[PDB]
Amino acid sequence: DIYKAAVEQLTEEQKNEFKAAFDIFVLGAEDGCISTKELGKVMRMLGQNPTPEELQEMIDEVDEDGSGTVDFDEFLVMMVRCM
Ligand SMILES: C[C@H](CCC(=O)O)[C@H]1CC[C@H]2[C@@H]3CC[C@@H]4C[C@H](O)CC[C@]4(C)[C@H]3C[C@H](O)[C@]12C
Ligand SMILES: C[C@H](CCC(=O)O)[C@H]1CC[C@H]2[C@@H]3CC[C@@H]4C[C@H](O)CC[C@]4(C)[C@H]3C[C@H](O)[C@]12C
Repeated sequence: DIYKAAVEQLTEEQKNEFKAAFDIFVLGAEDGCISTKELGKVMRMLGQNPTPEELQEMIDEVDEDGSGTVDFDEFLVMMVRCM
């Protein structure tokens, strides 16, 4: 399909950046949360401009403990919502 060709068309630079981006994603959660900032940074590494407001919204809509971030259980609900 289209996404498979797209990833195949990535430069080697972009691929090493894409992998770093996931490394940083994982590093973010090592503290038990995923925040807007953490996600902003994964996005930058992917070459995109952060969309902090849209991220906070996605967080806020599942944020039941009022932390302003997502824990593991809130991240699961967030996950089923993107897809
Ligand atoms: C499948 C292509 C490779 C295409 C090719 O053969 O060049 C690669 C290139 C970049 C790869 C992604 C980079 C970030 C992630 C790293 C993780 O550790 C494993 C899953 C992810 C999401 C990767 C999945 C997959 O491995 C991708 C999409
Ligand atoms: C964890 C899964 C899938 C992980 C993956 O395949 O990289 C999903 C659920 C919510 C996803 C994030 C929200 C959208 C974000 C906007 C970008 O347009 C693509 C990457 C980001 C930062 C996403 C990273 C990652 O795609 C997440 C956290």
